[PDB]
Amino acid sequence: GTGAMWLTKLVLNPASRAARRDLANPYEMHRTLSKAVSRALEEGRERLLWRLEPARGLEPPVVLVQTLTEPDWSVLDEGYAQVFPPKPFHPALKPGQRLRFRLRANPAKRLAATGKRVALKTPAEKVAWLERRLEEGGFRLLEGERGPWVQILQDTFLEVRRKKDGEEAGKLLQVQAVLFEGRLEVVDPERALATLRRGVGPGKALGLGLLSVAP
RNA sequence: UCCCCACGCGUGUGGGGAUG
Repeated sequence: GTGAMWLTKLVLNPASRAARRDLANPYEMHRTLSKAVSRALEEGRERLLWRLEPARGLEPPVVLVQTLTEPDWSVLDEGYAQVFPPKPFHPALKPGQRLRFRLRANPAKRLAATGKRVALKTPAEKVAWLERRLEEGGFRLLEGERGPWVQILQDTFLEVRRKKDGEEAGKLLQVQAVLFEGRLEVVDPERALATLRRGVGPGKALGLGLLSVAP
């Protein structure tokens, strides 16, 4: 019960306009990153996930990219990013294992009244959403004295211009992006692996949903 | 929360959102 996927670390170059474009617009980032696994996506063998990492200093922006298939970063423009070699990742997941995690996700609900997806409003609801999704996904958010072992380090409403070739009007993608960090435990290694590989919650094409775990 | 899909228990649930 090991599992496999590929992780790539990209260190983006603020001097590059293409990098700045993608850092500011998760949908454009989606378009850039997709090229690295273009044929796998078309063959229906791929689920690309990524996260723009929180910066804690003046360091350059770091983007973590997970793919099910081996990525080809030769597609990146010269100067766009420094690319660390994609590396096969075999997550160690066994029942009861405690792990630190980071997840930028879209805690949302589809309103009965409007049929539309909207953001859950309060921190309590965002945390409950995470607890629910983690448990359904074979993990479990740790609960220590002082509450759930999670912190919400960022909570922002994204309004992102979206445009595909052949489309006359460019739509506006609007999604709430919540950055969670904390501690969880593995419950069911197989379901937990599927959750790492498939991602958690909406907006996966927009740099949300990548559950990253580590001892 | 702008669009699309799946659905028989949820604040409706889940999935999708390149070919510049």
